[PDB]
Amino acid sequence: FDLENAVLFEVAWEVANKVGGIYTVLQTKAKVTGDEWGDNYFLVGPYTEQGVRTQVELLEAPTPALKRTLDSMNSKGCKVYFGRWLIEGGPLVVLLDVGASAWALERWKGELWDTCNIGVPWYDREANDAVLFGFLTTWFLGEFLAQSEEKPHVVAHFHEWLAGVGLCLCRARRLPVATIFTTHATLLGRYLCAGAVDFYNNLENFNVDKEAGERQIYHRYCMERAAAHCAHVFTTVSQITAIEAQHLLKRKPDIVTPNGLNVKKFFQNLHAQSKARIQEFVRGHFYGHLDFNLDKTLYFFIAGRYEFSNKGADVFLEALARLNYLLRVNGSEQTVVAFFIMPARTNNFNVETLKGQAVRKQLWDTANTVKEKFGRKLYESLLVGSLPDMNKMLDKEDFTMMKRAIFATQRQSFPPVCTHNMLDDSSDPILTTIRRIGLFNSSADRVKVIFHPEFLSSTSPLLPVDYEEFVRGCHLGVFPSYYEPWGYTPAECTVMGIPSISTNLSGFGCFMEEHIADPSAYGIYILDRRFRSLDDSCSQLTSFLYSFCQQSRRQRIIQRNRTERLSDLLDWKYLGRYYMSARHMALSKAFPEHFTYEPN
Amino acid sequence: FDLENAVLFEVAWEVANKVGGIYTVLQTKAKVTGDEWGDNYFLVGPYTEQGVRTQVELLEAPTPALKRTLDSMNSKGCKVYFGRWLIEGGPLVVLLDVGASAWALERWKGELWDTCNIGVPWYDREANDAVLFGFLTTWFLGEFLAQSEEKPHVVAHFHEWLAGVGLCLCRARRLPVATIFTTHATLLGRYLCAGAVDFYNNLENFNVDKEAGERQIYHRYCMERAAAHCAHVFTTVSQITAIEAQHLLKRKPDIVTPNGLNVKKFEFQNLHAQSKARIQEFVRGHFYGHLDFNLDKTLYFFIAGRYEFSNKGADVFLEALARLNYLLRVNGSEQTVVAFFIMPARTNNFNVETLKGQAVRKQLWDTANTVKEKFGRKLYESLLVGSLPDMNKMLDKEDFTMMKRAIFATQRQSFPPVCTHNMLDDSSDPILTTIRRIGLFNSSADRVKVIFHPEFLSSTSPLLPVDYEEFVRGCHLGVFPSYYEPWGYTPAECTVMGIPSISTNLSGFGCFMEEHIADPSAYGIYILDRRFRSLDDSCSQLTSFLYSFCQQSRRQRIIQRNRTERLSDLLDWKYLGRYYMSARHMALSKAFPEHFTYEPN
Repeated sequence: FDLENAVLFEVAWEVANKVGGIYTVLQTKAKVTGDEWGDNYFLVGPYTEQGVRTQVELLEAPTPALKRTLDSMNSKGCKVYFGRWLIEGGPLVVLLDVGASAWALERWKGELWDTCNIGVPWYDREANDAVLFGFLTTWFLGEFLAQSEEKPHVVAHFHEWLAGVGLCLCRARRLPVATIFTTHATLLGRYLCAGAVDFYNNLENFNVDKEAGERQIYHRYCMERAAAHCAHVFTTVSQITAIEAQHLLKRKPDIVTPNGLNVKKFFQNLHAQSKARIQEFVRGHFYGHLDFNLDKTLYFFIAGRYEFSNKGADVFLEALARLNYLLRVNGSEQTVVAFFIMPARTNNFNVETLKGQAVRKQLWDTANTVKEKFGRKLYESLLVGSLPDMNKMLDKEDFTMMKRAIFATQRQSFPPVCTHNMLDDSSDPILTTIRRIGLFNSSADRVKVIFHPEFLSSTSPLLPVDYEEFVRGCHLGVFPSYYEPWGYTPAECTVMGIPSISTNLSGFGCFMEEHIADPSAYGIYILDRRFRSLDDSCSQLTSFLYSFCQQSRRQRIIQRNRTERLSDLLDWKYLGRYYMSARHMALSKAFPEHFTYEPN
Repeated sequence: FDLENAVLFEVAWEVANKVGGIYTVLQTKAKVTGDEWGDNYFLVGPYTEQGVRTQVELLEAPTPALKRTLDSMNSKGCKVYFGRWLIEGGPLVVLLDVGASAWALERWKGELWDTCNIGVPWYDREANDAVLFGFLTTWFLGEFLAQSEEKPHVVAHFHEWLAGVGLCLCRARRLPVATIFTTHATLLGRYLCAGAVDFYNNLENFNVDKEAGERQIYHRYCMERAAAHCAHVFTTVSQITAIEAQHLLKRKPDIVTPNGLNVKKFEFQNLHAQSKARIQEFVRGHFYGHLDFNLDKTLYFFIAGRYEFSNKGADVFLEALARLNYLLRVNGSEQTVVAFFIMPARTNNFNVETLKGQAVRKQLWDTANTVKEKFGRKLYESLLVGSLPDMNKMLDKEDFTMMKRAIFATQRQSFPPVCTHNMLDDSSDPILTTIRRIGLFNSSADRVKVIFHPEFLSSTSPLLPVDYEEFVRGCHLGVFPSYYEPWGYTPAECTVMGIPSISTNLSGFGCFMEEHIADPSAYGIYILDRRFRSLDDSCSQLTSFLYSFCQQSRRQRIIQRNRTERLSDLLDWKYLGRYYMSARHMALSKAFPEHFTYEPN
């Protein structure tokens, strides 16, 4: 438990190069781990030109023992650059370069085969990069111990299959370092889901070796599984990921370690301002098809990468069609606008969408011109001491201005379902379903779907809000997800006031079920897809969506306020306490004599 | 439960004129009663020139029968007006003038003596005005019934003592209109509380006639009691008022009809924070140089309403604050309590010290912004070149001097004043005397700081230009340890806003909450049992409540606030509309039951 001399190396591929969500995990965790482990915190990561230029300030190797190791490695010709990552908490980052390719071509790869009976194929560059990185990381910590008299036992925390090669070698060279091995995702899991018909139910009845071999990911799988077996403490991001590991990597996670977000701030009501901005987009997009009260309108959104099956857009869409039917048959004044935002390939803003925003501008401009003129005439009339003469306030010019405006706000075509024009409209799974389900945003429809393919940005003319502000504006965030190991997008939404309908297959969903008895009051509805069929799950989502819709204004307010209590559940302080347990268990397993403080 | 031909006539002195809280009730009752009685909803009230122009749009009679009535009334030397009140629900209002007192002396007054054996002194304006109003209302409704086809059901709702002369006459003239009389407060009760040592416990003991006579208020009392006896159905605002009515008027209320408010007051959690910031700015200004207190940990407690030391139990609050100060001192707390007594008094303009303190806060803020802006520009320029900010040299000599003047202006000097406005009588002010005695003098050591603002907070005022509603939203807690409050308009507003509010068994709102909520504390409305406890024990009870609130966790307090926002529905007219509808139905049943009879709810 105590770490008198222990030094933690959070070896990771995403130390100074943003490649995936793991980078956010490391960056956010850096602050809290920083406090606990002081200057013993040393993230090891691949050196990137971009990384050093914008993220890393190079530093003069302040531990003298470390300085010697850095120099020795540089003298041997391998390139290592010590520096301070400029992210919050100022973590010391030992960025080794993956440009030491000569050794890898024979020497590094050769050692691996004799040591672990494994190999990296010639074709795969990423694995080859990882073997280089792994050998260098093992060398660094081994050299660190050797060139530091009164050797401090270290706790290496390899965070992925890419860093996994190192863990195999550390144990194999029998170096006296405690080893954790978080799997932030299951390697085989991503390929098996979608690739196979029923991944999660057949999890138990999956031959890992067979699947990996078939997909030519066998080498990668072997490396990840070998790391699993090697690690003194094996941890996973979520309970769902744990189930994947148990039936694939064949090692039960010792601790269940959830990823977190630095909650921080995330005087002004973001919800109101953001809803206004969203409302203005809606007004513009509908271009005089505004037959529906926007006071009663609800906005639902699904974000994240454009994976139709994995991020479960299908469940949201099929469910929206069913919600449309329910709202129509019951004649509900409430209208749902479902703003799928999903980074996709688009040529430009669609003609209608751009024109729609322009007409909203024209109507607003006409309003301002007439309003100012009314302002002057009213002020003049009030000064005289007479109440305004209605029907005399507006001049003939003002009628021509407004008549042009009313002429502008006329359309016969139903308002567009996709704000950016698609490179391939037929191909888009979201758009194909929007057609099939029967959502063309007709006047009659109570559910209108607005698919915004571009990642939302402040610069864009339509919906000027940044992703943060758009999330804050929306009433509900529907994120049903088949494979999500940890729901980064759902987690962000929950940390923001927004109630979010996540799933039992999502890491965030599993986390919420475990930590909240009564989810629905607290906003985090958990659609179950692990014990259900696809259609029954859709019906379950429809029920959830309908329940949210059929809520009083007051009830919704309560729900949001409840969700703001659940920020603490997903704060790094508490989730780092989960990681601290992993480290303490690792320290105890590796050196029982040195440290034996592992109660529960 | 169908009123086929019934016509509702809510007669009150505050129908268009804002004399008192009754006016808010009617203005707010009008919308809901509007729906139940449709266009048969008529408000009978005094004509006020200023009132009529701002609030009322003059109209023509909807009914030919009504037109006849209006014309007849206009003919015989009376200047009745008819119009649509522009308040929610757009009710038709018959605003009769009490300036048309052509024959009131020795003819109307004369008649009243023969009918009700009651007389009104020449000196009293309010009673004299009420006889004019009462006689005119009785005439109007009697004439209406006679000139129109006879409606067996017309329901006249008298909503105060001075409208009660009409009820006395109506029943006496044997007119068939059903009469409901509602006492929003007991006249004798107000005088007896404070005026007597122990009004509440000796309720039964008091010979009402003797006490009323002694206070030269006997005529007013007789009118109130007469109206109560006269009404077929008698209503009272609260259960506590009912207990008073039972002993003082010697009549049990048939039904108890609680007053209600609108739900239109309001994530929407910005307001507690925005308002707290505005409040926090004032505190910084006022306490300049003694700002060792943590200003995030500080809690603001407030007592508002009219100025009544005994009635609003400001003494209990002050004594309890002194005990809280002792508790906070003895057990070290980062939290500091700032108590705002926003009770109106006659005072001069803002005290020199208070105004100067606010000015110094303004200067410091202005200096900070200017230096901040200059840092902003120099940092932005330095970053653009591609160089480190060089913080040491970023601030110029010119700003260093401006800041030096600023730090000099914020000199600690004397302890910050207790009262924002210098009082006309500081020496004798019931609050200030107590503050001095209790020992709260805003000393550096004290954990409890009392700021008494003797003017109703308003936008126009230079210092804290915050509207009462916004100030209320900003404060953490509202303490209203009322002794006599018949209905707590002030505590009610606070709860609808979501501010947790101390109320008492003696306050009508307090009694109402106890009856309707199984645990007061859990929902954030604390009840002090002042009826069944001694004064000192009650103070100790308040100290316990205040201390508990202080020792609440930040998260716990947030929960408490959110819980209060649920209690708004208890005070909403939607729910409270039931109670009056019951009263009206009961009126129809009590007399002439044959046409309409309804069994009790």
